[PDB]
Order: sequence, then structure tokens, then C-alpha cells
Amino acid sequence: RMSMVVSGLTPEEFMLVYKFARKHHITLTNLITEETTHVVMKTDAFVCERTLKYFLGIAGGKWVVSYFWVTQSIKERKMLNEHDFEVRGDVVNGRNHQGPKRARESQDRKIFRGLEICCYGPFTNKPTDQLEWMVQLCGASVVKELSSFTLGTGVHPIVVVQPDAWTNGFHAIGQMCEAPVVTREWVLDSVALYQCQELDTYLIPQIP
Ligand SMILES: [Co+2]
Repeated sequence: RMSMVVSGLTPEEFMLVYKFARKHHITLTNLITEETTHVVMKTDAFVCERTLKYFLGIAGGKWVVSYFWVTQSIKERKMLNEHDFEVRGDVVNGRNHQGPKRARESQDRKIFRGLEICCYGPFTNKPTDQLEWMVQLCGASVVKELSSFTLGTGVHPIVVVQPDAWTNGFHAIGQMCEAPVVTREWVLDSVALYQCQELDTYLIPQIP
């Protein structure tokens, strides 16, 4: 019916969110799931920091909503419509380039459509599986080893390394395959703005 999670709040603020849910017969989870409907985010007056849940929130085209949505509904003895209340960036996108918009409204076409992503070698900040499940969420196709791209002329393939996580071999990925090596940052920024971005700024020196 309606399931909720929330990001970058203090307990003081959590309190309300609880008592907001409680009031309007809503369920609550600490852990973003496939079955969630809403992500609630701290802001500024509508700009959020960049949480893991931020991404999978958009990833989903769920309701990605700033906190004010709720303190304003407590105030006004009633729930407000969500459609007047979603977030509009962080740092990738300023107040400028609202993402969750497209996300929610798109879906019938995803932003990874017919691609193949391999999240290659060490991660940390945001660890492999979620990363994959992320792109997997917006219709990318997930490979485990470079040695599994079904090039089959048709589909386009990508490697994504997180660069720093490994302590200097990731120049020599081109030494195994004929997809490009974009950097994690490609995914993230692409999923924030929910366009599919330009590998240009994100490619990694591939060394014969
Ligand atoms: Co092409």
C-alpha cells in the first residue's frame, strides 16, 4: 500500500516521521527494499545530500520526497500530496537539475535500456551488489567477469571500476576486452540526473 524509508535524519526528526506514519496508517523500514514506495530526505528549502538510499530511491522511480513534506503535514492535520514535494539535487544536480522527476514519470523506458555493466574489481563507499542492483534497477544488464560480455554485435557493454579502491593494474583492463572503462562516478551521476550520460568525462586510460 504505502511503505517508507528515510535518510540523513536525527532521531529527533525520526520521531515525527514515525508519528507521521503511525497517524496515516503507513509502514516503515530502515532498509530500502524492492517493496518500498517512498524515500524521505533531509534538505535546505529541496536539495539533498547523496545517500545510498537516494540512488536506489530514484533507481526505483519511487517517491523521493524531502522531509518538509512531513513536518508540513503534521502541521496541517493531514497528509499532503507527494506530487508537490520531491527533491532536486545535491551536488551532481544543484537545486537546478531535479532527477527523481524523470525516474518516476519515465520507467516505460529506463535509462540503461540495452546495456551491459560490469562493476569491475574492488568497491567500498557503496559496495558491489547494491551498485549492480542499482543499474539492474534501471534496465542495465549485469555481468560478473569481463569474460562474459555477450557482445553479439547488438548490445553495448561497459566496465565500471571504482578507481581508488584498488591500491595500479586498472589501466590494463583494455588489455582484456572491447567495452569502455568508465568510473563509478558515471553510474551515480547518471542515475541522479536519470539521463544516461557521456562517457567522455569518465573514461580510464587504457594502456596497450
Ligand atoms: Co552503439
